[PDB]
Amino acid sequence: DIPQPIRGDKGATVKIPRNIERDRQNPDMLVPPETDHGTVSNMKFSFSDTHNRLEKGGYAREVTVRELPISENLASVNMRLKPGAIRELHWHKEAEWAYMIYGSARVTIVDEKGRSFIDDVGEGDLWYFPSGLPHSIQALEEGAEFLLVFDDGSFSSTFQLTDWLAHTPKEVIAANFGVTKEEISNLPGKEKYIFENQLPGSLKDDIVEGPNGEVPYPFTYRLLEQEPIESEGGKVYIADSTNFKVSKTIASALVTVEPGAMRELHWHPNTHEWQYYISGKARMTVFASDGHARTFNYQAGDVGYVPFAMGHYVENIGDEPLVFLEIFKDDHYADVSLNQWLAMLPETFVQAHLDLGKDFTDVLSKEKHPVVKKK
Amino acid sequence: DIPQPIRGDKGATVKIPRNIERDRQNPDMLVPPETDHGTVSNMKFSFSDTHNRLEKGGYAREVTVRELPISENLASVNMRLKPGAIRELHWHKEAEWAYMIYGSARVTIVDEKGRSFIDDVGEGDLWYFPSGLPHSIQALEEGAEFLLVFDDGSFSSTFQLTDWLAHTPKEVIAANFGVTKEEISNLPGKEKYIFENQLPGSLKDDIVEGPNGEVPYPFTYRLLEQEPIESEGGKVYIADSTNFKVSKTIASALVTVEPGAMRELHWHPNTHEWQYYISGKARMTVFASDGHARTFNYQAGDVGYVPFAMGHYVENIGDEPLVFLEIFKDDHYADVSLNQWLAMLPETFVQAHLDLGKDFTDVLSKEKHPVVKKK
Amino acid sequence: DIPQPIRGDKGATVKIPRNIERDRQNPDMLVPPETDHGTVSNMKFSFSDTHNRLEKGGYAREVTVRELPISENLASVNMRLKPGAIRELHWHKEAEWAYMIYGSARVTIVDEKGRSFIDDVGEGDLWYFPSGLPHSIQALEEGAEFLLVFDDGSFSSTFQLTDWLAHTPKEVIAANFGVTKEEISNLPGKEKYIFENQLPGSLKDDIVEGPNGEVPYPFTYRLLEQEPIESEGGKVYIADSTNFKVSKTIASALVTVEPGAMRELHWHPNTHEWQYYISGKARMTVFASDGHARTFNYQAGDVGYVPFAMGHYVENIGDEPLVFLEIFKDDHYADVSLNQWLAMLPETFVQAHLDLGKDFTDVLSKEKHPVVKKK
Amino acid sequence: DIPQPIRGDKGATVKIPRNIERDRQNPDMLVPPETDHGTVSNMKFSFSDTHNRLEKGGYAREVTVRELPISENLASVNMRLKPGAIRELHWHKEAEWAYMIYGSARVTIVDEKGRSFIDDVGEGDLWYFPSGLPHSIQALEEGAEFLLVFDDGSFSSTFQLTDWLAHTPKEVIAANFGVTKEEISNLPGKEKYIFENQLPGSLKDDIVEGPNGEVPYPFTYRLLEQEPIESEGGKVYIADSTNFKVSKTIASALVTVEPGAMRELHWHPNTHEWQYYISGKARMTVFASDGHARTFNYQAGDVGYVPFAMGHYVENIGDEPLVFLEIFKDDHYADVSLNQWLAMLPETFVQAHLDLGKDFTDVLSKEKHPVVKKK
Amino acid sequence: DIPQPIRGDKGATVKIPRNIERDRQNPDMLVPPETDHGTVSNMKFSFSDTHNRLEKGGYAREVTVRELPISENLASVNMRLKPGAIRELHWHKEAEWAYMIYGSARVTIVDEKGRSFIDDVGEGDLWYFPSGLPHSIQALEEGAEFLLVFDDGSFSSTFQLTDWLAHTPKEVIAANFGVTKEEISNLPGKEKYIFENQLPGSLKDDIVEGPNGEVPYPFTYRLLEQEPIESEGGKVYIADSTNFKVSKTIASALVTVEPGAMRELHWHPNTHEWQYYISGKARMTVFASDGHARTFNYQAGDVGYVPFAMGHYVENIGDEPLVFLEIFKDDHYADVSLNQWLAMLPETFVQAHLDLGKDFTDVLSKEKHPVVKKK
Ligand SMILES: [Cl-]
Ligand SMILES: [Cl-]
Ligand SMILES: [Cl-]
Ligand SMILES: [Cl-]
Ligand SMILES: [Cl-]
Ligand SMILES: [Mn+2]
Ligand SMILES: [Mn+2]
Ligand SMILES: [Mn+2]
Ligand SMILES: [Mn+2]
Ligand SMILES: [Mn+2]
Ligand SMILES: [Mn+2]
Ligand SMILES: [Mn+2]
Ligand SMILES: [Mn+2]
Ligand SMILES: [Mn+2]
Ligand SMILES: [Mn+2]
Repeated sequence: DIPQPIRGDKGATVKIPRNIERDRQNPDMLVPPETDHGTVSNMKFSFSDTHNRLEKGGYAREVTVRELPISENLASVNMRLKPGAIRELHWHKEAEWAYMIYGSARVTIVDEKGRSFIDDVGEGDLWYFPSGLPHSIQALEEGAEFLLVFDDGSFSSTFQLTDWLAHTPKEVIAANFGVTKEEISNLPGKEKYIFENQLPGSLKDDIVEGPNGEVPYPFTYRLLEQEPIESEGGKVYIADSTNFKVSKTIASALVTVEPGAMRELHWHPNTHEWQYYISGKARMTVFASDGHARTFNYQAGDVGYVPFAMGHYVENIGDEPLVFLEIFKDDHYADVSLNQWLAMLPETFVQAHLDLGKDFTDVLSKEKHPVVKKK
Repeated sequence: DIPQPIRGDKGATVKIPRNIERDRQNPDMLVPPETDHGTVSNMKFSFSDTHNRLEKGGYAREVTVRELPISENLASVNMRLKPGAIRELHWHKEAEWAYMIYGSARVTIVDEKGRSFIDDVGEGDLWYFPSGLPHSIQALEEGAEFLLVFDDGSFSSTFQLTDWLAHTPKEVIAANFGVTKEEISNLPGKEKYIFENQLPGSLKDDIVEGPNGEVPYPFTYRLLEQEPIESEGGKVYIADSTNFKVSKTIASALVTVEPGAMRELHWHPNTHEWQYYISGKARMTVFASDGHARTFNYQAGDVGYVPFAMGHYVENIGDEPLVFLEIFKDDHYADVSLNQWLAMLPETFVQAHLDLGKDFTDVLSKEKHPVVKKK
Repeated sequence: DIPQPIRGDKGATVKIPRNIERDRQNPDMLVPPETDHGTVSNMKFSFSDTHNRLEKGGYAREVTVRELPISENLASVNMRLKPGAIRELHWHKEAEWAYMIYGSARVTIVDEKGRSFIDDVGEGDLWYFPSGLPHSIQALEEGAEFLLVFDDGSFSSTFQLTDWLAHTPKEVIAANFGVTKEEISNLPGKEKYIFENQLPGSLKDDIVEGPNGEVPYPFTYRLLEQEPIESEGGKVYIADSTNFKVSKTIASALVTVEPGAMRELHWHPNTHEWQYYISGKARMTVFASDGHARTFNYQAGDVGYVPFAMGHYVENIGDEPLVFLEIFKDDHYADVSLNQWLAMLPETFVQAHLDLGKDFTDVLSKEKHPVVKKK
Repeated sequence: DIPQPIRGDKGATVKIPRNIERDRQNPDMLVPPETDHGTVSNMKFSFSDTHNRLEKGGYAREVTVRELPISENLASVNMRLKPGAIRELHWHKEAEWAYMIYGSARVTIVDEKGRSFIDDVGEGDLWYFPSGLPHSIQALEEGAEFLLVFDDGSFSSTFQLTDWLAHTPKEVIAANFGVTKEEISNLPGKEKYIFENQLPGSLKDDIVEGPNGEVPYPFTYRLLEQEPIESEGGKVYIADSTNFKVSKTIASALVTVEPGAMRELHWHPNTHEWQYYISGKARMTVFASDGHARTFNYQAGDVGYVPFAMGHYVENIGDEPLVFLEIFKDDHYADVSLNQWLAMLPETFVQAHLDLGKDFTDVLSKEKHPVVKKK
Repeated sequence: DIPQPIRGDKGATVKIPRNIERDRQNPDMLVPPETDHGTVSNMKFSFSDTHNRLEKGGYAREVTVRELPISENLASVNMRLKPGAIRELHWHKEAEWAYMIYGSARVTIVDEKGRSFIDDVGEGDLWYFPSGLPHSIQALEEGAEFLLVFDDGSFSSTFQLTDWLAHTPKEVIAANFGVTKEEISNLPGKEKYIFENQLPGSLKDDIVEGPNGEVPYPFTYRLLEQEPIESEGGKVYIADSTNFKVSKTIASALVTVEPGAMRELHWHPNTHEWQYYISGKARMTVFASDGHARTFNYQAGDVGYVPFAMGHYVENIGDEPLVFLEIFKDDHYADVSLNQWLAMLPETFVQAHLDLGKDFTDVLSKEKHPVVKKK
């Protein structure tokens, strides 16, 4: 049907030409809760509203501070590789965190002591590459599609192996390696970035031994192999520097919310939250203090954000599971639950605040249930 | 059908959950021209992706620098009023320009010499209110829906008459007017902002005479009553400070592009362009120098932007007329046409640049045709 | 009498209308030391020159970067609560440090693991609440008046429990707790902030047990129960992260200077100093390098500041004890004493600098005496 | 010989490896005047210390805010073209001012009304291109070497005709001009920037007539054909918006100072001065207030700067004429002469300031002599 | 001879007056590698292009962000002291690192616990003074010349002992020490900064004992007494916080490159590199990503810079050893070698990137050789 911005005796029909498909995606923005108030920055952006860079072997598109200006500290790329296709050997200033949504890939990294790590990553697995350490990605037989998160919102360029070489004098490259200019005459004249290639062999045949030893901590993590926090309406899997040891600047949670359930009312006492919606449909109200609150809708492909310590919840508003990531630029994950907070205070003190009685304080739980199901 | 980000042997199918409706709206973003290159800021945002403020009497939603960070100098509100409904008497730091898309409204303004101007505005008419001059809007019998543009991208609050009074000591208000506190006890305790009211009478019965004379220049302009620049594929109506005399800080063009036509390749030598798409479907490539270019799609409800002097065109990609506004924070409208530029140079000099011959330079026109039709 | 800005043959009588009471408070500003020189930022502001927010149950007033722009990293609130009155359950981005000047209060805090801490605080006691951890204050039978310091100078709003709830959809609150909308219909429609309430019972009856254990470190500290550094002219009590373990971002000293005594010539090698004058009258010269120095006067109710590493002293210029706080945004307190510095160098090297002899270097002490008494 | 940083009993021999050739170029920096004092920003940079971009047809090198950070508002390019060589048709945000040091060139410009201007420029002639108006340069039979000044210090890229076309979809270019894609298949795939070409014919055969009329004001100026201000030690030729009418944002003076002469003590009351040293050797002291002053040396190829209203002089310290440009981002040239200032005051008032008598005030001149010769 | 900016069929002779001596110093800037491309900030500045502050006892000159704006985090002073001459007792906000290029000096430092450290430093030795800790330098019988590096690029003033005292009221100084105003009447009226003095006695006779114990870590380091990393073409000596324990904010390497050798292709994965060229002649290309690269020349007296993670090499282009320092604002030194990186990957994966075969991958070394010699 044709939604209208009308809530009781407020609002009016739209009389100008309009985008009905977007209005249908944003029911809580066309018709917000009457409890929303005040100016709040935009906290929502879709990867579908970005330019897609197409290459022989896949694609990449990005959501940065140039698209979502509230997110100054975190930026993201949605990258797709065809079977065997390679994301060229490269490095950058930013640390990189990744979640494998579809397929599988082989990654390489070499550290500043010349120690190498090569591993395969499947659906639900993570990687984290510390700032400036060079790495590559190669999709295996299914291809691969993954979300990358960088710990600077201004992320724009990366340093590519073949770009460096194409911009270094040939006589210097030749001197660097002890070869003649003729022996390196076939070097590419420009970057590859993403390129097609044959499927690699078995992981065990790729492992490179060297004089400098094994890396002290792995750069990949099997998130979905861990035991989640399970509550009535869903599951939360947390990876931060306490369990995924190398992941110093990114803390993460994968949240699944069943139909009829919600990520409970909470905030993060440490830093801003950046969100990616893998599947399903949500709404979230962000409470910004001083009587300011604004509700946003999200679905698969959307990036969201919750500035440091703002109150929020994430409600599944669809008939399928809602699956999303909560990402923090910090060495740990932390939340304060509204329910648990109030449960741990004297009941008459809580009653004095809320103008409610024992029938309310009796429902509070001292145990944290990150995802709750509607009764 | 199901679009895919594939262009020849580049790109791949989407393997993750996705937003198919948005992908269908953005065909030149999911599959950009092969001529696009490099990092370019986002130049596109939809009013449908904003929170709608609903009141008794209408609604308002906004696109500001908090949504579209490239647009630091210009922000916009889409406001709707029901019949008789009033946008409360108010003022702000920003100058305000307006285009009436639907219906009609009565406006009031009083200047710094105490001179008043009251007028009715219909579809295709403009207003402009200089910074800090207080004004109101009241929809007539059809109601009204209009686009407001403010000459600061950070636009967020306005000063409302009843809010000022509600935050002034009652004894001061009473002293200001020579009345008792009892005589003003019924003042509202909070702002109205938008409120329902009876239809006003005839314009002529509202005109207020005073000791200070007539305003020197009218604050409204009948844009669509002017003679447009007519070219093969469409029409352009320009209002800037040379014709709409009070409009010192906003220059504007309403452009109509027939199906199969395009706003020609051009740039603006004076300042940034802010766009609103009233109806139809477009694509535009923004050329940013140094080999950077990015293509965007637009449709009804979208805001666009073209930073100062960047090369661009606007192509109708639908079967209905494309109608949009070009807005500039300047005292005049100016463009340089690629066609006219090259037509006014020696033909062999142009040939030396383009590696093309007389058969090309023969097609160039010394006359500017802002909108061209495909052959 | 009537002070005049005259120092020997410099200065002149004031010939315009003037503020004689303020001139009397600022004798070293109306008539500075002849050793002052150059442009130095303002380092002084009075709480009496701020707006006082009055509520049922007390008041609060603040000195922020909007009042004292040199203090970009630290801001402060002077808050007063009547007996039993409650500062509403709330949180904020900033860490909070506090000094109880008058009376006593009960505080609550619940951490990110759901562990609670409830304690009573009396005169001379501190609290510290880490960023984002929710807390409350309730005055006991004497009421309470305390100084709060926040580790951001831009401090302006806090997140209040009842404000969050008033801006969350009722259906979401009901879903969050497993109750009906009817059971929460009496929730307040706006924040309380400060509110009157009955005196609480004994502390031991308020302690809440829970499944998550005791907090690892207490959030309160009995500063005046510690052994001070005692020197001839006064006492210094230091609390930083080395003794008050949770106090990671605020280091503090309470200094008492007897009449005729002075906080010695020193600087802080770690960070800026923020000052609050609890009682008495002072002057301080701030030495800013490159021959710049400016003298300021302070008395009860004043905030002062000393930018990172600037040389200074604090002289009691009255007949009662001078009592003030030195606050640092750091994990430790550190000072370098001019006396001790020179005492620890070879005497002829010091003599070569100062153009003075053994009779001077003989007075230097290798032991640090933070507060010295005039002979 | 080997200069040393020694001035009387101050300074010492250099004991580390050093750059003797640069020390010889900077005698007043290795051994400054004893009257210099305090921290002053760098006001000097050489084009020889910049990367030279070499192309088929010439070269270009630049001094921007990235080289000389004091100069935030003005940047410069030294460009050289071989005979017939073309600086490709282009535009940019910045206004452009130029001085032809060597040879001659033909310029084209087309304005926003489609009016064209084509002219030849020889040694000592200027051009000025308003922001965003497209233009080209083509060297004639001698080739050409010129200094360009842009009215933004951040100047980095320009919009090139063939770059725009190479980044526009071929179907759009074809639609724009009413030609087929096949007819434009030979368009260059990348920019030309600077390219070789045959010498053009006579100027009169290039003039393009059109329907839109003559430009109202010429874009070139014959500076050295004007009557200079002639004083005892040299000559000054001024071009600003009062005589070179289009030159709205750049005011300029070409100064020649004979051996033994100096540009007198003066300042500019309007804005910052940017300098280019065409030939000879200079020193200048910049007086920055508050007892700060620093002396710099300049020679051919150097850029200098004098921030707004700072006191200065320019002394010829060589045996050939010193020739330099003074450039201002303003609509006029203005200076205050120290001599003329004091000459226009009562002599006893001047004597009271300087502690000198009639024998000094008797030498002052009420007439301004910008360049004075040593007696 | 007379160099010209000509590379094959690109470039042209210089036709304007020019700086031939600087052009001869910058052969790779007048004629860059054809592989250079795009806008890159200036990464080079000479101490010879700075004002030299001359005093009785020596000199000091500086390169700060005001000279080299890319270097926002690090600034440097070249200071020279005559025999016995003293750099006055002082402190500052910035941490200070030093390298003794010529001669020897005695340093003093007293920490925040009143512990003193006095030591002699010779050629090749370092010091590091933590922020705000007061210190002095006194040259011994050879005099001294050293490079100081400060961990803020805005470095401008320091706090001097005698300046502090000259700007403190005499009555306060007298009260601080328990002396009369008459006993301190001979204090200097202004700073000394650098001053002549008799040679000190033996180090052992200067050591000051005190009640507070020995400093836990020494403030000097004998860099050239350590075992260097020795490779075919040179030597690298590293001092960071892992070996020079107090040096928390500065990591450093002294690199020696024999004629015909080069510091290999590498980057730093942690932070920006600041360079000082002690002796010899170099070129370096900085690779900035996205196809941007620019080559710079350096010789004795030059400061260089390499922004975080940019690719680079340093080639000796002279007939003597090239000796330079690499400085980082970090707690450790780290590099990634291009050679070692590729050696630690599967050979066919490397071949797939570079379009080269086994004859290339066979030359790669798993061991890092920071300095390589040409074959
Ligand atoms: Cl990437
Ligand atoms: Cl409005
Ligand atoms: Cl508060
Ligand atoms: Cl150019
Ligand atoms: Cl120094
Ligand atoms: Mn990466
Ligand atoms: Mn969350
Ligand atoms: Mn308005
Ligand atoms: Mn346009
Ligand atoms: Mn608080
Ligand atoms: Mn202090
Ligand atoms: Mn140009
Ligand atoms: Mn001048
Ligand atoms: Mn120092
Ligand atoms: Mn390096």
